[PDB]
Amino acid sequence: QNITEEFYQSTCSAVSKGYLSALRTGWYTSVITIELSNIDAKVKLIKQELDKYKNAVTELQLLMQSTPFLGFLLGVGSAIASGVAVCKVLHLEGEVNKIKSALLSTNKAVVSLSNGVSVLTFKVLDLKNYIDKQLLPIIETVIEFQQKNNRLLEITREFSVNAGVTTPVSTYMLTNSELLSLINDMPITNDQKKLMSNNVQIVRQQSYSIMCIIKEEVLAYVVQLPLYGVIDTPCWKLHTSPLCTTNTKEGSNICLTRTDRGWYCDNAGSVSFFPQAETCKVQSNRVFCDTMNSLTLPSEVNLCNVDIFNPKYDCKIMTLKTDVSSSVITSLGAIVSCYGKTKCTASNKNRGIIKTFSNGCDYVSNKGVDTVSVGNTLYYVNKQEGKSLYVKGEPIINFYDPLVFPSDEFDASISQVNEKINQSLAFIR
Amino acid sequence: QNITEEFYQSTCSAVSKGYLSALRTGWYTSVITIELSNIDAKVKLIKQELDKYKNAVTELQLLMQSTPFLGFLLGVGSAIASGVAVCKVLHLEGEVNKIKSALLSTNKAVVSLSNGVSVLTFKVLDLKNYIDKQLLPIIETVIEFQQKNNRLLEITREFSVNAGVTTPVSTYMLTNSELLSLINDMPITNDQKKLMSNNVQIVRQQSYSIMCIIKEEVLAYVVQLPLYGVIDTPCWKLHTSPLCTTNTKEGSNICLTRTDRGWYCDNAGSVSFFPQAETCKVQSNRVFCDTMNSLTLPSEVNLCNVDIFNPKYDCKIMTLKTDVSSSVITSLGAIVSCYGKTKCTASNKNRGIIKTFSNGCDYVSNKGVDTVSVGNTLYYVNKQEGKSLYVKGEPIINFYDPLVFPSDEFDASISQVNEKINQSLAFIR
Amino acid sequence: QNITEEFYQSTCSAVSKGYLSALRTGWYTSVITIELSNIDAKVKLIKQELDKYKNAVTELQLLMQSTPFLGFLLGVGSAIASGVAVCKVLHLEGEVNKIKSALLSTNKAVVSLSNGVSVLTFKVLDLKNYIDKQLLPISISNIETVIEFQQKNNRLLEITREFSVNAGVTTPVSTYMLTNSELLSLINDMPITNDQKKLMSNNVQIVRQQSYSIMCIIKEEVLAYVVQLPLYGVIDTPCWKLHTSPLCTTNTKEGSNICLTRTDRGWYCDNAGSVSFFPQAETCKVQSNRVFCDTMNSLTLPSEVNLCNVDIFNPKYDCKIMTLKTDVSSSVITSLGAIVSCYGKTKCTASNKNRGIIKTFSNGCDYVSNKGVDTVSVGNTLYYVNKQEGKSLYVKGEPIINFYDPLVFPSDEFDASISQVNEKINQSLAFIRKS
Ligand SMILES: *[C@@H]1O[C@H](CO)[C@@H](O)[C@H](O)[C@H]1NC(C)=O
Ligand SMILES: *[C@@H]1O[C@H](CO)[C@@H](O)[C@H](O)[C@H]1NC(C)=O
Ligand SMILES: *[C@@H]1O[C@H](CO)[C@@H](O)[C@H](O)[C@H]1NC(C)=O
Repeated sequence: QNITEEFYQSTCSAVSKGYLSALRTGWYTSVITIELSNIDAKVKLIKQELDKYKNAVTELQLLMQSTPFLGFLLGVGSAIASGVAVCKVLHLEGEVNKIKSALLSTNKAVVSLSNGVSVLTFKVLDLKNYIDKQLLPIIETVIEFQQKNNRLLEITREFSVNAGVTTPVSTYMLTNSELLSLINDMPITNDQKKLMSNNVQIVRQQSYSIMCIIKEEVLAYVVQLPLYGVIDTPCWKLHTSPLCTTNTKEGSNICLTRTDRGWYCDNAGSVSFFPQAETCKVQSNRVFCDTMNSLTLPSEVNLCNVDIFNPKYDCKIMTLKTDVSSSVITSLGAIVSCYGKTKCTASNKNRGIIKTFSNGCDYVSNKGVDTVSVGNTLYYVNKQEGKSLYVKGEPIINFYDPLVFPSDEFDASISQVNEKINQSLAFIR
Repeated sequence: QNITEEFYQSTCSAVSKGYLSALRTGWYTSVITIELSNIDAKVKLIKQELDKYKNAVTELQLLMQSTPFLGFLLGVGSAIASGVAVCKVLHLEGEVNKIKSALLSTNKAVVSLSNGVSVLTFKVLDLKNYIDKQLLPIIETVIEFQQKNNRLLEITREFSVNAGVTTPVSTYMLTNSELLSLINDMPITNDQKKLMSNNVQIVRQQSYSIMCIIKEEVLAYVVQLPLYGVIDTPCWKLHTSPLCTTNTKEGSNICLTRTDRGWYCDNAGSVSFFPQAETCKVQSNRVFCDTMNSLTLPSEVNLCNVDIFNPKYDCKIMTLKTDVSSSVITSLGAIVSCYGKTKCTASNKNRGIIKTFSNGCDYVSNKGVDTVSVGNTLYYVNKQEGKSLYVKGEPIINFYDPLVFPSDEFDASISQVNEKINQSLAFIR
Repeated sequence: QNITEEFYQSTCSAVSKGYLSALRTGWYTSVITIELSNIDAKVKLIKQELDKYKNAVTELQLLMQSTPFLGFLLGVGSAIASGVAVCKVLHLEGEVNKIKSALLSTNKAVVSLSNGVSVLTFKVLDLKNYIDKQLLPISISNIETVIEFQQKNNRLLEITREFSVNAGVTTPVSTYMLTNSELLSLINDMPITNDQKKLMSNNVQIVRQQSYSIMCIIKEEVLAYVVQLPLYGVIDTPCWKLHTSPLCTTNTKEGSNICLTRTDRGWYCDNAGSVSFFPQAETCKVQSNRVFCDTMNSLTLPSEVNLCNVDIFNPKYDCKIMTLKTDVSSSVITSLGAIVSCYGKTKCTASNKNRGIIKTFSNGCDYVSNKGVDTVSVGNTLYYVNKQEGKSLYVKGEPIINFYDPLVFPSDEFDASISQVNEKINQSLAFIRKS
C-alpha cells in the first residue's frame, strides 16, 4: 500500500516500514467428520476399490494410535496443544455420538462438547449413506464410487506421511467453500472475518489438520485455524549487515553488526519482535506472524534505529570480525557490505553496471536497479514500489580504538562493549 | 507409565524422567521390486494412459542416473549408506536376475546377494504379467489399467520431487500389509517385531525409500528400515532456561544458561545425549531417537542436575546476557524466565490468573494450570498426568561477582568460568 | 574423474579434490500457460467433474491474490525475486493478451514484454479448445466422454494441488508443472551455450531441484505461471571439499585441555580468479564427480584461502579457526575415509564387515582411509564410510594445538583466526611480561 524504507549509513542497517500487522494470538478448533460404513468386471473393480476403502480405514486406525539472529532466545511451546485438547475430548465415551447426532439432519452444526468448548462441526463426505445404499448390488457405479472414495484416500495418505499432523491444510482436508463458510459462522469479529476471507491461502499455511479418532463408524479430524488478535498495528522489518573499518591492513580492522534484525510489530503497548523473519509471511503490505515465534520487547527498542547510543535501550550488536563481502536484499533496495578486493556493483535490466560500491557499507534503492553483484554472487532486488531514504551518517565503527575494541563478541550490546573497553583501558593505566 | 519431573531452582532447569528408550542402532535393507513390461476411443484412452506408463519408466531411468543447543558438536555421516551399498550391488551383472528368479513363483523371497547381504525381496506389483496378457488388442479394460498403473505413477512422482530418496516411506512405496509381513519375516527378535508392529507410523517416519535400478523389465528400490538395538533403558529430558540476576540496574546484571538441554538415554554403560530434542519422537512414554543425532557422554553427566558444581563432570553453561523473558513448556509444567517489566502469569481456563511470576527463574506445575503468558505470547502446558517436585535452591548466578564474571561466553562450563575469574582476579592483584 | 583426498594431521582437516563445478549463477524466467474456458446419470459425472474444474480455477484466482559452519556470514537475498518481477509484468493491462496472441498458432513462442524482457512462453495444455468443442451436451452419448475429460483435467487439478499446499511457489518443479518432454525442449530452445544445454539435459533431476514454479495470474481465460530455471555460468572448474573436526590436547587433567577447530569447512570451487566458498556443504549436490551449487549460498574469497590446507600459519591469508573447548568425541565421514576426533574415555574404532576392528583411534585427531573399512564407531554411534574408489594421503604433522601455552590460550572464541588468537595471546603475555 505505502511501503517506505530508511537506510542508516551510521549502523549499516535499514528499516522497511509501512506494514500492517496480522499476528496469530489464538486458535479456533473445528471438528471435521466423515461418516463411514462398517461392512463380472464391473463388480471386480468395485471390490478392488472397496479394498482401498478398507485399507484406508486400517491406516487411519493404525495412525490414530500415534497420539499427536536472536532466535535462540525464543520460548518453547506446542503449536497444536489446543487442537490436541479437543481431540482428547472426542475419545471420551458418548462424545463422538454427540457429534454424530448433531450432523444427522444437516452438514454444518455447532456442538458444545463435554469440556465446554463449543466447536463448529462439519460433515464433509457421507460414505456410509453411499456405500450402504449401494451395498445392495453385491460402469456408472464404478466411476462415481472412485470419485467419492478419492477424498478419503488422499486425506489418509497426507496423514500417513505426516504423523497425523499436516500443514498447510490441503483442499482435501478442507475445501475453499467449507473454509469460507467455516469463517462466516466462526465466532469472531467482522474485521477478522474479512481478513481471513481475503487471505484464505495464508490461513491454510498457518493452520493445522490433526488426525484424531475413528470410532463408531465416524472419522473425525481437527482443523486448527489461526485467530489474529492483533490487526492493523504498525510493523517494520529491520535489515542489518556487517559494518567494518576499511583500513589498508586487514589485521587492524574491526567489525560491528546489529543483531536485532527481524520483524517488529506494535502489540499491546510493547513490541513483538520476530528474530527469524522467515516465520512471517508478507502479503503486499500485510505481515502475518505467529506470536510463538516472538519476543516481547519494550517499545524503546525502536530507538536503536534512530540513535543506537540512546540511554533508554541497550542496543544489541555483535563484534565478530566479518571482513568478507555480502549483500542484504531489503524491501525496497539493497545493503552492500563491500570489503577487501571484492567487486561490488549494481546493474540495470538492459544496460549493465550503473553503480560501483567502494569499501564500506552502502545502499542502493530498487528504483532503476534490478540486480546487485557481490563477488561471484548475483542478487535480484525486490521490484515492489516504494520510496527509499538514505540517512547519511558517520559509521559508528570509526568511533572505536582498534587496540581495545573487543572482537569476537557473539551476543553483546553497546553497554557491554563500553564496559569491556573500560576494563582494557584500566589495565593500560 | 509414570512420568515425574523435578525443577531445580538453583540452575533454572527441569528434568522429566520416566521414559523408555527405543534408539535406532542398525538398519534393515529390503529390496522392493515391480516387474515391468517392455513395449476408436477405447483404444485412444489406453494409448494416452500407456504414454503415462512410458513417461514414468523414462522418468525412473532418468532418475536412476542420480546416484543415491549443542547440536553443532555432532558427527557427520550418511543415513542411507547401508541402503546405497545394497543398491550398488544390484547394478552388477546377473544380480537383478537372481532376484527375478527368486520372485518367479512367489511374491516374498529371501535372496542372498553377491556381497553376502541376505535381503528380503518383495514383488509388490506384477505389471509385466498384466500388460503382456492384455497386449493382444494392439471400457472395463481402461479402468483396470488405470488401477494397475496408479501405484507405479505415484512411486515415480514421489521420487521425482525427492531426488530419489523419500522419508517417511509412503503407503505407495510400501503398504501396511507389506510392511507388517516384512516385519514378521525380518530376521529379528520377537520383542523387536512387536515394537515395530505396534509403531508402524514411527517405523515409516524413520525409514528411507531409495530409488535404485530399472533394468531387464524390473524396477527395484530399497526400503531401509530402522532396527532398535537399545530398548527400554531409562530416558529423561532436560529443559533449561536463562538464569539472570535481578538488580535494579540492568547493566549490572549477569546471566547463565545450562547448555546441555535435550534427551538423555542410558546406553551400554554410557549416556546417549541428543542435544536437539526435536530429533526424537515420543509415543506415550517411549522415546524414539536415532543414534546419529547423539553424543556419547559419561554417565556422570547426570550429576549436573543434582550438583552442578560436582568434581566428576564439568557441567556445560553459557553466559550470554539475556535481558529478555521467555518460557519453556516441560512435560509436567513450565519454566518461566521473567526479566525487566514483562508480565509473566500462569492462568486457569475458568478461574483466571493463579500465579504471577516475579523477576528471575521460577516454575509452575500443570496441576490446575492451563496456560502460561510471558509478554504477548500464550503457551499451553501439557495436561499429562504426573507429579512435579520443586527443588528449592539459591540461584547459582548469585554466587558470582559481576565485576569479574565472564559475560558473552558461547560454549563454556563451570570450570572454564572459574578459570577466567581466577585470571581476572589475578590481573587485578 | 579421479577423486583423491589428503588428511592433514596438523589441523585435523581433510581435503577431497577431483570434482568439477556446476554453479547456479543466474536465473532464466519462462512463462508456462494453460488456456482456460469461461463457463441422466452420465450427465451427473461430467458436471461433478466440471465442479472440480471450477474449484481449481477458484483456487488459482484465490491463490493469485497471494503475490509472493560460516553460513552466518552469507548474504541475504530473495530467491524468486527475478521470477516475481516477471510475474509483476503480467499483471499489466494487455500483457496477457500479448502472450495470448503469440500462442495462437504455436505452442512455443518467444514474447517480448512491455519492459523489454524477452521471455520464452509455453502453452502446455489447451483446455479451452476441449471444453468449447464439447460444450454441446449442456444428454451424453457414452461414458468414454467422461473418462477423456478426467484424463484432460488431471494435470490442471494436480498443478492446483501443488500450488495450494505451497503458497503458490513449488520446488522442485514436478512433472505436472513441466514434463520431461517439455523441460528437454525448453532446455534446447533455451538461449544458452551448448555446454550448458548438455549439462542440463544429462542432469534434469538436479535442474528440477534448483528450479521454482511460481503461480502468477488468471486473467482473460489464461492460466500462467512462471518457471524459474537455473543458469550455470560456471562449469568444469576444479572443486574441492574441506572437512574439519576439533583438534584438542590430550593432557592427563581434562580441565587443562584446549581445543581448536578450522571453521572454513565446506565446498570450494575455482570461479573467476577467486574461490567460491560454500560454508554449508548441505546446500550442494554431488553427482558422481560433479558438484552442483548455488552462488547465493557462497562467499567470494581470495584464492589464497587454499593455503590454509598446506600451511595454516601462512602470512598471505588469515586462516579462520574457533577455540571452543569441545571435550566430546565425534567423527566426520569424508569422501574417501573418516576423520575421528576422539577424546576422554570414548571407544573410537574402525571395523570391517568380516575381519573386525582394524583401527582403534587414540585420544586426539586421526584418520583412516576407506580401504578395507566398512564402518566407523564413536561411542554408541555407528557411521558407514564411503566405498568409493580413490587414493587417500596421510600428511603427517605435529598437531598445531601443541604449539600453544594453555595458560594464556583464549578458549571459547566463536569466530576467530590465527592472527586474532595471536593478538589475544600477545595482550595476555604482555600483561604478564610487564610484571
Ligand atoms: C565505561 O565507558 C563508557 C563509555 O561511554 C562510559 O560511559 C562509562 O562511564 C565508563 N565507566 C567506567 C566505570 O569507566
Ligand atoms: C580458581 O578458582 C577456584 C574457584 O573459584 C579456586 O578454588 C581456586 O583456588 C582458584 N585457583 C587459583 C590459582 O586461585
Ligand atoms: C604478537 O605475536 C607475534 C607472534 O605470534 C609476534 O611476532 C609479535 O611481535 C607480537 N606482537 C606484540 C608482542 O606486540
